[PDB]
Amino acid sequence: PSYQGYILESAPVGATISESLNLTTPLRIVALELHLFLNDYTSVFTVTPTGITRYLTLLQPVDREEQQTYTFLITAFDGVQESEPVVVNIRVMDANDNTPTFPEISYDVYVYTDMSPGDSVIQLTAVDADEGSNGEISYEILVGGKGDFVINKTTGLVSIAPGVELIVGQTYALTVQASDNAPPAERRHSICTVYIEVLPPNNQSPPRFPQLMYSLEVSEAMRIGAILLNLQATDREGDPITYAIENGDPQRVFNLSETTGILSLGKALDRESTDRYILIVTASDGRPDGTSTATVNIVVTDVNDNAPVFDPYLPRNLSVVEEEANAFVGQVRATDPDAGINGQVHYSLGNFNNLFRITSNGSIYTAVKLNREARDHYELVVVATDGAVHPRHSTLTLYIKVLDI
Ligand SMILES: [Ca+2]
Ligand SMILES: [Ca+2]
Ligand SMILES: [Ca+2]
Ligand SMILES: [Ca+2]
Ligand SMILES: [Ca+2]
Ligand SMILES: [Ca+2]
Ligand SMILES: [K+]
Repeated sequence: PSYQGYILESAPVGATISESLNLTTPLRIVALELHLFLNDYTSVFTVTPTGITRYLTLLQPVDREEQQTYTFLITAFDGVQESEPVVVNIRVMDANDNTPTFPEISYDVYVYTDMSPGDSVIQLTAVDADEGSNGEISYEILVGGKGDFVINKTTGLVSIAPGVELIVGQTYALTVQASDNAPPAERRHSICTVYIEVLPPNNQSPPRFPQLMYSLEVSEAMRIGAILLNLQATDREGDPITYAIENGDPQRVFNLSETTGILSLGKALDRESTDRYILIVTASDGRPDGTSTATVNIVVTDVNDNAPVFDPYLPRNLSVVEEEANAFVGQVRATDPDAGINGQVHYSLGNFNNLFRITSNGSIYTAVKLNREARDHYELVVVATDGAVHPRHSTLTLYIKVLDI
Protein backbone atom coordinates (compact mmCIF):
# COMPACT_ATOMS: atom_id res chain seq x y z
CA PRO A 1 0.00 0.00 0.00
CA SER A 2 1.66 3.26 -1.20
CA TYR A 3 0.54 6.81 -2.06
CA GLN A 4 2.63 9.62 -3.55
CA GLY A 5 1.42 13.24 -3.25
CA TYR A 6 2.72 16.64 -4.43
CA ILE A 7 1.95 20.16 -3.20
CA LEU A 8 3.39 23.54 -4.19
CA GLU A 9 5.02 25.72 -1.48
CA SER A 10 2.78 28.66 -2.49
CA ALA A 11 -0.45 26.65 -2.06
CA PRO A 12 -3.16 28.10 0.19
CA VAL A 13 -4.73 26.68 3.32
CA GLY A 14 -7.63 24.60 1.99
CA ALA A 15 -5.84 23.11 -1.00
CA THR A 16 -6.07 19.55 -2.28
CA ILE A 17 -2.84 17.50 -2.43
CA SER A 18 -2.12 16.46 -6.08
CA GLU A 19 -0.95 13.19 -7.72
CA SER A 20 1.16 14.36 -10.66
CA LEU A 21 4.01 16.85 -10.50
CA ASN A 22 1.90 18.80 -12.97
CA LEU A 23 -0.36 19.51 -9.98
CA THR A 24 -3.44 19.51 -12.32
CA THR A 25 -5.02 16.40 -10.72
CA PRO A 26 -5.61 15.65 -6.97
CA LEU A 27 -4.42 12.67 -4.88
CA ARG A 28 -7.01 9.95 -4.58
CA ILE A 29 -7.38 7.62 -1.57
CA VAL A 30 -9.85 4.72 -1.49
CA ALA A 31 -12.39 4.13 1.31
CA LEU A 32 -13.13 0.49 0.89
CA GLU A 33 -18.98 5.87 6.54
CA LEU A 34 -15.45 4.78 7.57
CA HIS A 35 -12.69 6.43 9.67
CA LEU A 36 -9.33 6.98 7.99
CA PHE A 37 -6.96 8.22 10.72
CA LEU A 38 -3.38 9.41 10.06
CA ASN A 39 -0.54 8.99 12.59
CA ASP A 40 1.94 11.87 11.95
CA TYR A 41 1.64 15.52 10.83
CA THR A 42 -2.02 15.69 11.87
CA SER A 43 -1.51 19.50 12.36
CA VAL A 44 -0.92 20.19 8.61
CA PHE A 45 -2.93 17.53 6.65
CA THR A 46 -6.60 16.47 6.89
CA VAL A 47 -8.55 13.63 5.17
CA THR A 48 -11.99 14.05 3.56
CA PRO A 49 -14.46 12.82 6.20
CA THR A 50 -16.92 11.15 3.75
CA GLY A 51 -16.99 9.58 0.27
CA ILE A 52 -15.65 6.37 -1.26
CA THR A 53 -12.81 8.40 -2.83
CA ARG A 54 -10.99 10.72 -0.36
CA TYR A 55 -8.62 13.70 -0.60
CA LEU A 56 -5.81 15.19 1.56
CA THR A 57 -6.03 18.97 2.38
CA LEU A 58 -3.73 21.76 3.78
CA LEU A 59 -4.53 22.93 7.31
CA GLN A 60 -1.41 25.06 7.79
CA PRO A 61 0.62 26.48 4.86
CA VAL A 62 3.79 24.53 3.92
CA ASP A 63 7.24 25.71 2.99
CA ARG A 64 10.17 23.60 1.74
CA GLU A 65 12.96 25.71 3.31
CA GLU A 66 12.46 23.28 6.17
CA GLN A 67 10.42 20.08 5.49
CA GLN A 68 10.31 19.30 1.73
CA THR A 69 9.26 15.63 2.21
CA TYR A 70 6.49 14.52 4.58
CA THR A 71 5.98 10.70 5.08
CA PHE A 72 3.23 9.29 7.31
CA LEU A 73 0.62 6.47 7.63
CA ILE A 74 -3.12 6.45 6.91
CA THR A 75 -5.04 3.65 8.65
CA ALA A 76 -8.82 2.99 8.73
CA PHE A 77 -10.44 2.04 12.06
CA ASP A 78 -13.92 0.83 12.95
CA GLY A 79 -13.75 -0.44 16.55
CA VAL A 80 -14.23 -3.97 15.12
CA GLN A 81 -11.32 -3.73 12.68
CA GLU A 82 -8.10 -1.71 12.51
CA SER A 83 -6.67 -1.68 8.98
CA GLU A 84 -3.26 -2.51 7.58
CA PRO A 85 -1.43 0.83 7.35
CA VAL A 86 -1.20 2.78 4.08
CA VAL A 87 1.96 4.82 3.44
CA VAL A 88 1.44 8.42 2.20
CA ASN A 89 4.57 10.30 0.93
CA ILE A 90 4.39 14.01 -0.09
CA ARG A 91 6.75 16.43 -1.79
CA VAL A 92 6.59 20.15 -1.32
CA MET A 93 7.91 21.45 -4.62
CA ASP A 94 9.59 24.90 -5.09
CA ALA A 95 7.70 27.88 -6.54
CA ASN A 96 8.59 29.30 -9.98
CA ASP A 97 10.35 32.58 -9.32
CA ASN A 98 12.12 33.20 -12.69
CA THR A 99 11.10 33.56 -16.39
CA PRO A 100 13.62 32.02 -18.81
CA THR A 101 14.90 35.09 -20.69
CA PHE A 102 17.10 35.51 -23.76
CA PRO A 103 20.01 37.95 -23.77
CA GLU A 104 18.63 39.66 -26.88
CA ILE A 105 15.08 40.40 -28.02
CA SER A 106 16.02 39.84 -31.66
CA TYR A 107 18.90 38.33 -33.58
CA ASP A 108 20.27 39.04 -37.08
CA VAL A 109 21.99 36.09 -38.87
CA TYR A 110 23.00 35.11 -42.42
CA VAL A 111 22.65 31.81 -44.17
CA TYR A 112 24.45 30.72 -47.31
CA THR A 113 22.93 28.53 -50.02
CA ASP A 114 25.79 26.04 -49.99
CA MET A 115 25.05 24.96 -46.38
CA SER A 116 23.29 21.56 -46.18
CA PRO A 117 20.53 20.23 -43.98
CA GLY A 118 21.79 19.89 -40.43
CA ASP A 119 24.35 22.72 -40.77
CA SER A 120 23.91 25.14 -37.86
CA VAL A 121 22.46 28.64 -38.04
CA ILE A 122 22.48 30.28 -34.59
CA GLN A 123 22.99 29.01 -31.06
CA LEU A 124 20.91 31.00 -28.68
CA THR A 125 20.46 30.48 -24.99
CA ALA A 126 17.80 31.72 -22.60
CA VAL A 127 18.62 31.66 -18.92
CA ASP A 128 16.22 30.71 -16.16
CA ALA A 129 18.03 31.01 -12.85
CA ASP A 130 15.51 28.97 -10.92
CA GLU A 131 17.09 25.94 -9.44
CA GLY A 132 15.92 22.41 -10.22
CA SER A 133 13.25 21.91 -12.91
CA ASN A 134 11.61 25.35 -12.63
CA GLY A 135 14.62 26.27 -14.76
CA GLU A 136 15.06 23.32 -17.11
CA ILE A 137 14.58 25.29 -20.34
CA SER A 138 12.85 23.91 -23.45
CA TYR A 139 13.07 25.66 -26.88
CA GLU A 140 10.35 25.59 -29.59
CA ILE A 141 10.24 27.54 -32.88
CA LEU A 142 6.65 28.83 -32.90
CA VAL A 143 6.28 30.29 -36.42
CA GLY A 144 8.00 31.85 -39.40
CA GLY A 145 10.76 29.35 -40.16
CA LYS A 146 8.47 28.00 -42.93
CA GLY A 147 9.85 24.64 -41.72
CA ASP A 148 13.22 25.40 -43.30
CA PHE A 149 14.74 25.76 -39.83
CA VAL A 150 14.38 23.61 -36.74
CA ILE A 151 15.72 24.22 -33.20
CA ASN A 152 17.00 21.76 -30.62
CA LYS A 153 14.44 21.17 -27.88
CA THR A 154 17.18 21.20 -25.17
CA THR A 155 20.42 22.90 -26.49
CA GLY A 156 18.89 25.98 -28.25
CA LEU A 157 20.66 25.63 -31.58
CA VAL A 158 18.77 26.43 -34.76
CA SER A 159 20.00 24.32 -37.68
CA ILE A 160 18.74 23.74 -41.23
CA ALA A 161 15.69 21.46 -41.53
CA PRO A 162 15.82 18.10 -43.35
CA GLY A 163 16.18 18.41 -47.18
CA VAL A 164 15.70 22.15 -47.74
CA GLU A 165 18.27 23.65 -50.22
CA LEU A 166 17.61 27.35 -49.40
CA ILE A 167 16.94 29.83 -52.26
CA VAL A 168 18.85 33.21 -52.27
CA GLY A 169 17.37 36.60 -51.33
CA GLN A 170 14.97 34.85 -48.99
CA THR A 171 14.30 36.43 -45.59
CA TYR A 172 12.78 34.83 -42.50
CA ALA A 173 11.43 35.85 -39.13
CA LEU A 174 11.59 32.87 -36.79
CA THR A 175 10.00 33.32 -33.42
CA VAL A 176 11.52 31.00 -30.84
CA GLN A 177 10.12 30.45 -27.34
CA ALA A 178 11.99 29.42 -24.18
CA SER A 179 9.80 27.87 -21.49
CA ASP A 180 10.74 26.23 -18.19
CA ASN A 181 9.65 22.69 -17.33
CA ALA A 182 7.61 23.88 -14.37
CA PRO A 183 4.08 22.74 -13.65
CA PRO A 184 1.48 24.21 -16.10
CA ALA A 185 -0.35 26.69 -13.88
CA GLU A 186 2.94 28.07 -12.45
CA ARG A 187 5.18 28.20 -15.57
CA ARG A 188 6.90 31.01 -17.42
CA HIS A 189 8.03 31.57 -21.00
CA SER A 190 9.60 34.31 -23.14
CA ILE A 191 9.72 34.66 -26.94
CA CYS A 192 12.40 35.77 -29.30
CA THR A 193 12.92 36.77 -32.92
CA VAL A 194 15.59 35.51 -35.30
CA TYR A 195 15.68 37.48 -38.54
CA ILE A 196 17.43 35.37 -41.22
CA GLU A 197 18.50 36.32 -44.78
CA VAL A 198 19.95 33.91 -47.38
CA LEU A 199 23.12 34.88 -49.26
CA PRO A 200 24.97 33.11 -52.04
CA PRO A 201 28.03 31.01 -51.06
CA ASN A 202 30.71 33.27 -49.53
CA ASN A 203 28.35 36.14 -50.44
CA GLN A 204 29.75 35.85 -53.92
CA SER A 205 28.44 34.78 -57.26
CA PRO A 206 29.72 34.74 -60.84
CA PRO A 207 28.96 37.59 -63.25
CA ARG A 208 25.82 36.53 -65.03
CA PHE A 209 24.78 36.87 -68.65
CA PRO A 210 21.34 38.25 -69.41
CA GLN A 211 20.82 35.10 -71.50
CA LEU A 212 22.38 31.61 -71.88
CA MET A 213 22.08 31.43 -75.68
CA TYR A 214 22.31 34.19 -78.32
CA SER A 215 20.89 33.77 -81.89
CA LEU A 216 22.70 36.10 -84.32
CA GLU A 217 22.45 36.81 -88.02
CA VAL A 218 25.50 38.30 -89.73
CA SER A 219 26.00 39.30 -93.37
CA GLU A 220 29.12 37.72 -94.91
CA ALA A 221 29.55 41.32 -96.27
CA MET A 222 29.88 42.84 -92.76
CA ARG A 223 33.06 44.84 -92.28
CA ILE A 224 36.12 43.95 -90.30
CA GLY A 225 35.88 45.59 -86.87
CA ALA A 226 32.07 46.03 -87.07
CA ILE A 227 30.43 45.02 -83.82
CA LEU A 228 28.21 41.93 -83.71
CA LEU A 229 27.03 41.87 -80.11
CA ASN A 230 27.66 43.43 -76.67
CA LEU A 231 27.88 40.77 -73.91
CA GLN A 232 26.70 42.79 -70.92
CA ALA A 233 27.40 40.53 -67.95
CA THR A 234 26.59 42.17 -64.64
CA ASP A 235 28.36 41.01 -61.45
CA ARG A 236 26.28 41.24 -58.25
CA GLU A 237 29.19 42.00 -55.93
CA GLY A 238 30.78 44.58 -58.26
CA ASP A 239 33.82 42.46 -59.19
CA PRO A 240 35.61 43.30 -62.44
CA ILE A 241 34.52 41.13 -65.38
CA THR A 242 36.81 39.32 -67.84
CA TYR A 243 35.26 38.04 -71.03
CA ALA A 244 36.85 35.54 -73.42
CA ILE A 245 35.84 33.20 -76.28
CA GLU A 246 36.63 29.56 -75.24
CA ASN A 247 35.27 27.28 -78.01
CA GLY A 248 33.74 27.58 -81.49
CA ASP A 249 36.38 29.79 -83.11
CA PRO A 250 39.76 28.20 -83.73
CA GLN A 251 40.45 30.87 -86.41
CA ARG A 252 39.96 34.01 -84.27
CA VAL A 253 37.66 35.38 -86.99
CA PHE A 254 35.91 37.02 -84.00
CA ASN A 255 37.27 39.37 -81.29
CA LEU A 256 35.48 39.65 -77.93
CA SER A 257 36.83 42.51 -75.81
CA GLU A 258 38.55 41.27 -72.64
CA THR A 259 37.23 44.28 -70.70
CA THR A 260 34.14 45.74 -72.51
CA GLY A 261 32.50 42.50 -73.73
CA ILE A 262 31.80 43.87 -77.24
CA LEU A 263 32.19 41.21 -79.93
CA SER A 264 33.68 42.65 -83.12
CA LEU A 265 34.62 40.80 -86.31
CA GLY A 266 38.35 40.16 -86.92
CA LYS A 267 38.56 38.38 -90.31
CA ALA A 268 36.40 38.71 -93.41
CA LEU A 269 33.38 36.39 -93.63
CA ASP A 270 32.49 34.25 -96.60
CA ARG A 271 29.33 32.18 -96.39
CA GLU A 272 30.09 30.21 -99.52
CA SER A 273 32.61 28.43 -97.36
CA THR A 274 31.47 28.22 -93.73
CA ASP A 275 28.01 29.43 -92.99
CA ARG A 276 27.67 29.21 -89.18
CA TYR A 277 29.87 29.59 -86.07
CA ILE A 278 28.84 28.58 -82.49
CA LEU A 279 31.16 30.06 -79.85
CA ILE A 280 31.33 29.63 -76.10
CA VAL A 281 32.00 32.75 -74.01
CA THR A 282 32.72 33.35 -70.36
CA ALA A 283 32.59 36.10 -67.79
CA SER A 284 34.25 35.70 -64.39
CA ASP A 285 35.39 37.36 -61.18
CA GLY A 286 38.69 35.64 -60.82
CA ARG A 287 37.39 33.89 -57.71
CA PRO A 288 38.04 30.25 -58.65
CA ASP A 289 34.38 29.29 -58.48
CA GLY A 290 33.06 32.55 -59.91
CA THR A 291 32.58 31.98 -63.64
CA SER A 292 29.61 31.88 -66.01
CA THR A 293 29.34 30.58 -69.58
CA ALA A 294 27.12 31.27 -72.57
CA THR A 295 26.72 30.09 -76.17
CA VAL A 296 26.43 32.43 -79.16
CA ASN A 297 25.08 31.17 -82.56
CA ILE A 298 26.41 33.20 -85.46
CA VAL A 299 24.51 32.36 -88.67
CA VAL A 300 26.05 34.11 -91.68
CA THR A 301 23.60 35.46 -94.24
CA ASP A 302 23.99 35.86 -97.96
CA VAL A 303 24.78 38.69 -100.32
CA ASN A 304 25.04 38.31 -104.08
CA ASP A 305 28.84 38.22 -104.47
CA ASN A 306 28.93 35.49 -107.06
CA ALA A 307 28.16 35.68 -110.75
CA PRO A 308 26.54 32.57 -112.18
CA VAL A 309 29.35 30.45 -113.71
CA PHE A 310 28.72 28.26 -116.78
CA ASP A 311 29.92 24.67 -116.41
CA PRO A 312 33.37 24.66 -117.99
CA TYR A 313 33.01 21.57 -120.18
CA LEU A 314 29.79 22.35 -121.97
CA PRO A 315 29.99 21.39 -125.62
CA ARG A 316 30.49 24.75 -127.40
CA ASN A 317 30.31 23.42 -130.96
CA LEU A 318 26.71 22.61 -131.84
CA SER A 319 24.62 21.54 -134.85
CA VAL A 320 20.98 22.10 -135.96
CA VAL A 321 19.17 20.91 -139.13
CA GLU A 322 18.99 22.77 -142.50
CA GLU A 323 15.53 24.29 -142.34
CA GLU A 324 13.24 24.01 -139.34
CA ALA A 325 11.55 25.67 -136.38
CA ASN A 326 11.43 24.52 -132.76
CA ALA A 327 14.52 22.45 -133.59
CA PHE A 328 16.74 21.47 -130.66
CA VAL A 329 20.12 23.14 -130.97
CA GLY A 330 21.84 22.13 -127.71
CA GLN A 331 21.79 22.72 -123.93
CA VAL A 332 23.72 24.85 -121.49
CA ARG A 333 23.99 24.81 -117.75
CA ALA A 334 25.09 27.46 -115.23
CA THR A 335 25.31 27.50 -111.40
CA ASP A 336 25.40 30.18 -108.67
CA PRO A 337 27.38 29.74 -105.37
CA ASP A 338 25.05 32.23 -103.65
CA ALA A 339 21.70 31.35 -102.11
CA GLY A 340 18.05 32.33 -102.52
CA ILE A 341 17.09 34.66 -105.31
CA ASN A 342 20.86 35.26 -105.51
CA GLY A 343 21.33 31.60 -106.49
CA GLN A 344 18.55 31.27 -109.16
CA VAL A 345 19.80 31.40 -112.78
CA HIS A 346 17.68 32.61 -115.74
CA TYR A 347 18.85 32.09 -119.33
CA SER A 348 18.76 34.79 -121.99
CA LEU A 349 20.14 35.28 -125.52
CA GLY A 350 22.45 38.27 -126.24
CA ASN A 351 21.92 38.18 -130.05
CA PHE A 352 19.89 36.50 -132.84
CA ASN A 353 16.80 36.68 -130.64
CA ASN A 354 14.39 36.55 -133.61
CA LEU A 355 16.17 33.48 -135.09
CA PHE A 356 16.83 31.44 -131.92
CA ARG A 357 15.07 31.22 -128.54
CA ILE A 358 15.90 29.66 -125.14
CA THR A 359 13.79 28.06 -122.38
CA SER A 360 13.76 28.59 -118.61
CA ASN A 361 16.37 25.81 -118.35
CA GLY A 362 19.32 25.41 -120.76
CA SER A 363 17.37 24.29 -123.85
CA ILE A 364 18.11 26.52 -126.93
CA TYR A 365 15.78 26.19 -129.92
CA THR A 366 15.14 27.79 -133.33
CA ALA A 367 12.12 30.09 -133.41
CA VAL A 368 12.06 30.04 -137.26
CA LYS A 369 13.00 27.95 -140.29
CA LEU A 370 16.75 28.72 -140.39
CA ASN A 371 18.20 28.91 -143.96
CA ARG A 372 21.23 26.67 -144.78
CA GLU A 373 22.55 28.88 -147.65
CA ALA A 374 21.81 32.42 -146.41
CA ARG A 375 23.72 31.56 -143.21
CA ASP A 376 25.96 28.68 -142.10
CA HIS A 377 28.08 29.96 -139.11
CA TYR A 378 26.44 31.71 -136.09
CA GLU A 379 28.68 32.85 -133.25
CA LEU A 380 25.73 33.08 -130.80
CA VAL A 381 26.06 34.38 -127.25
CA VAL A 382 23.97 32.96 -124.38
CA VAL A 383 23.61 34.84 -121.07
CA ALA A 384 23.04 33.43 -117.57
CA THR A 385 21.41 35.84 -115.16
CA ASP A 386 21.16 35.39 -111.42
CA GLY A 387 17.87 36.39 -109.81
CA ALA A 388 18.78 39.18 -107.44
CA VAL A 389 17.88 42.82 -107.44
CA HIS A 390 21.05 44.23 -109.01
CA PRO A 391 21.72 40.96 -110.78
CA ARG A 392 25.00 39.60 -112.18
CA HIS A 393 25.59 38.11 -115.68
CA SER A 394 27.94 35.69 -117.39
CA THR A 395 28.07 35.11 -121.14
CA LEU A 396 29.02 32.14 -123.25
CA THR A 397 29.53 32.29 -127.00
CA LEU A 398 28.39 29.09 -128.70
CA TYR A 399 29.37 28.11 -132.27
CA ILE A 400 26.24 26.79 -134.02
CA LYS A 401 26.82 25.34 -137.51
CA VAL A 402 23.57 24.75 -139.46
CA LEU A 403 23.48 21.56 -141.63
CA ASP A 404 21.59 19.97 -144.63
CA ILE A 405 20.69 16.66 -146.47
CA1 LIG B 1 10.92 29.02 -3.55
CA1 LIG C 1 11.93 29.39 -13.75
CA1 LIG D 1 30.74 38.21 -58.31
CA1 LIG E 1 31.20 35.18 -100.29
CA1 LIG F 1 24.65 35.26 -107.73
CA1 LIG G 1 26.92 34.82 -101.49
K1 LIG H 1 14.83 30.30 -6.38
